[PDB]
Amino acid sequence: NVPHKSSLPEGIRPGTVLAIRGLVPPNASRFHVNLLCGEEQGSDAALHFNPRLDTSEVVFNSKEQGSWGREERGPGVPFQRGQPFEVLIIASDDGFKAVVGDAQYHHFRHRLPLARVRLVEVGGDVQLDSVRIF
Amino acid sequence: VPHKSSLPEGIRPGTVLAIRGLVPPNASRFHVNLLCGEEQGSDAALHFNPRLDTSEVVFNSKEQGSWGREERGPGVPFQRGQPFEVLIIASDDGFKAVVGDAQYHHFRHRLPLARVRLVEVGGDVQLDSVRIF
Ligand SMILES: OC[C@H]1O[C@@H](O[C@H]2[C@H](O)[C@@H](O)[C@@H](O)O[C@@H]2CO)[C@H](O)[C@@H](O)[C@H]1O
Ligand SMILES: OC[C@H]1O[C@@H](O[C@H]2[C@H](O)[C@@H](O)[C@@H](O)O[C@@H]2CO)[C@H](O)[C@@H](O)[C@H]1O
Repeated sequence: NVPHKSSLPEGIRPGTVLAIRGLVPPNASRFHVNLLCGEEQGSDAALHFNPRLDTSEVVFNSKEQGSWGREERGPGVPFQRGQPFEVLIIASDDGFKAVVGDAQYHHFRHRLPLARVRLVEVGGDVQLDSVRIF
Repeated sequence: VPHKSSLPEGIRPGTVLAIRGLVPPNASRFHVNLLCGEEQGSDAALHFNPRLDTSEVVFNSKEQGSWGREERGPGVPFQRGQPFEVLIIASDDGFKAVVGDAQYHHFRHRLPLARVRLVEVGGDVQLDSVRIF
């Protein structure tokens, strides 16, 4: 499927909202939403949001100097193979609120400063209808 | 039916008000208010007022019983008889209105955010959901 990759050249702020609408393919294994601090794929990640249909988990993490931080997991998997979805990733001063299906799903406290974010990447086993930054 | 719900801990940058519903075929106007309290005539940090009758969307505040100076969004992204989805997003700088998953208008803060303690949705509107994230 077609990944999304777009620049946020001045960072993000409390009140930035990433709105993603799409479809999980019926044979999906995993997909990801990354907020990265650079234009490279090994650059630091303020947020790695990784729904894993194969292992029935949604993992949250950060990455700094090529090392992953402590994983967090959301409660259950609010995605389903074959089904459309709406995700909001909402930046506050304290962290990211992941909203799925118009219900608060998980709160991930920041590890990296919002001002360092430079790139949003959405890829893997996912079909995207829209990716918007508000 | 109107929505009125309390925000016990207030709202902060990163608060999102998500409203989904339908503009009735005979609608005149509806409103979304971010209010400082449960009473009649409370200060309003934000009054978001789509006006089907006059083809405008008015934004304003209210302090000491007096409406402030109105701002107007670009066009009216609502239609009688049609469903809509609105996000009202609080930032450090103001409130961002998103309609139909498109950025619509930005209203810079006038009142301190920490005084907002109530959300009200009323007027000519049928609500499917009101959620605060
Ligand atoms: O932490 C995010 C990264 O996890 C990597 O996989 C982990 C896995 O979650 C864990 O349970 C254990 O098996 O170790 C693995 C490697 O640390 C993913 O490979 C990576 O893409 C991120 O999702
Ligand atoms: O500004 C929000 C309030 O406006 C009131 O309407 C005003 C009108 O927009 C203004 O031009 C004024 O001079 O006359 C009207 C009031 O008599 C609405 O009545 C009120 O509901 C708010 O929307």
